[PDB]
Amino acid sequence: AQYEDGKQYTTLEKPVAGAPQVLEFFSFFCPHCYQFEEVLHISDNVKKKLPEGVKMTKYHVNFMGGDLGKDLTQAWAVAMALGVEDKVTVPLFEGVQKTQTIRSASDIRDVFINAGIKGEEYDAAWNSFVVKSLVAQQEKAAADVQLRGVPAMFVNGKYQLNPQGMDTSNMDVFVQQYADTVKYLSEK
Repeated sequence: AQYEDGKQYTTLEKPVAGAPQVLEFFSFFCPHCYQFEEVLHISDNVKKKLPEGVKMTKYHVNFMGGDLGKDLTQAWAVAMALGVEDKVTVPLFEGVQKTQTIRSASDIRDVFINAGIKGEEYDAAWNSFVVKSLVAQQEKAAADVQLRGVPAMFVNGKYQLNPQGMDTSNMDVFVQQYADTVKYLSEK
């Protein structure tokens, strides 16, 4: 066929019941994740092609960057809770990987402050049980698929994207193949 199991996607031997429809994992420490988000705009291009009534979920992971890595998972939980992902994703990626100015939880906090989130509001959220349950959700979803690398995308807890079997000579063409494949998997 044109979309072959084992080629552009793989099927989970241990399918995850009740998983989000489209689930992407990343780390702000992850170089290909920087590419995926900042240069290729994968998340965006997938969303624009998804069927109606199919929502997108994106979670941060702990297994890169040690202590600061975990802080970033909690920060991402704050971002989700306050709904400011689109305001902090770029400065967090650039702070970790471009300027290398994020070295502590306080430096992460600075990014939110600069993005216009009030200090008191950030701190309230950081310290909240709503954010603790969001952190748990992120950890659980990664554990459910025994996740060991990023970037990664799963569809309906049954299918995992396999971009390594795709031509990357043209960035635009790669992105749309990636997006078209998620849409195909979504309709399966």
